[PDB]
Amino acid sequence: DPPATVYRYDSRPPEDVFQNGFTAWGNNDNVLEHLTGRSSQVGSSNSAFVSTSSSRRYTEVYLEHRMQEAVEAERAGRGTGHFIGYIYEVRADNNFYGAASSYFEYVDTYGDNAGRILAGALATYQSEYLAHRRIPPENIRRVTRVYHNGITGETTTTEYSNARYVSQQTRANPNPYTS
Ligand SMILES: CN(C)CC(=O)Nc1ccc2[nH]c(=O)c3ccccc3c2c1
Repeated sequence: DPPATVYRYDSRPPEDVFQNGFTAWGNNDNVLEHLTGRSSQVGSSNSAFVSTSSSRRYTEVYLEHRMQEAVEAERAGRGTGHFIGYIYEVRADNNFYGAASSYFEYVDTYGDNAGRILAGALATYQSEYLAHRRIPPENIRRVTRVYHNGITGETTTTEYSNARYVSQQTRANPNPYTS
């Protein structure tokens, strides 16, 4: 039963995301390259997928890693220590494809003699959903803004809804992504 709702941590604020949605980095729709990172590398940032998770908690884990990175950067003199991260709640539709399922389909076709995802990561990927090319702003319901002052340790959480959100009865695609 594919999720009707997924979540995405992003550093981009709602003035950007609620107007533009999320857009992928390039036109490379190779699922294995997205999941392993080949299509996310500097000099190689061309994936056609926008990642989301059906687990809000997992997006909070992502946010909290980035928060700690900002705290550590300030301690080292490479940042202000003022971190802002955002968790977006997104309506999934047939343009959203399960990562684990898409991986298994990729392997069934091309094998794994070379590119192989470890079991621990693949288990996380059961909750990862890949939106092809973009997530329109009409799919984005609301945002949670998390501010953290690295120097004082103080945090706030604030909520805003997206006026452009369009309600529809959709859920993620039940099938793997195929190129
Ligand atoms: C590290 N950058 C080159 C790429 C990047 O920032 N990716 C990115 C950026 C934001 C992301 N946000 C998520 O919620 C998420 C959830 C599951 C898997 C990945 C993500 C996610 C990934």
